[PDB]
Amino acid sequence: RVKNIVYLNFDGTITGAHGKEVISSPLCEALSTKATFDERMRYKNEYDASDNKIKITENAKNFLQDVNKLHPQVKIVIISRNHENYIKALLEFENIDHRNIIIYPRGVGNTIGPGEDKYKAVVSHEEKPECLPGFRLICDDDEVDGEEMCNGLIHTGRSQLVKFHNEKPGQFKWGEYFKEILTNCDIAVKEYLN
Ligand SMILES: [Mg+2]
Repeated sequence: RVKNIVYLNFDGTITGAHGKEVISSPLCEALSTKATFDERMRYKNEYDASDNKIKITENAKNFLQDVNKLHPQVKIVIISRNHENYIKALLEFENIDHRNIIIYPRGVGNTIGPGEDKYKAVVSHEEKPECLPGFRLICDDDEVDGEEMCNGLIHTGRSQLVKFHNEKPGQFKWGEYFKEILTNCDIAVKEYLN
């Protein structure tokens, strides 16, 4: 059973840079085909020397690590037009465990992936048999795409308790959102304490 889900855009939400200025960048293109930990980790040096705007933000890192400790009472879903291997590389560079994070990303080549249609990605996830009504958090730096994810919840009758946050990159209030999870998810907080 999964009752509480956190849906996060990646570029500009977990990182400091809008997707459009990152998707075509040499580093993102290079990492797109790096399908193993060993192949991705060769890029850590280039990542650490990059403009700070493209990195996972300090506060988003701390949020992800903190919410990871609430598994399995809370699950994290990343929905993104970016490449799966770029997302996994950056999580690995910041020493963020992604083994229980679900990633819906770009497709490969001419195949379309689930992260390319955010509305449909949310509907598909909610229709998985293990997913149940409960707490929903949605964060997106693109207000239109955020509303699309909200619309997915509405469409599935999963919009009973939704916190939706849309901020400019670098302005997300991650500590407050953690408090929102704790104040709205009783079994999460009981686990996180004792
Ligand atoms: Mg974005």
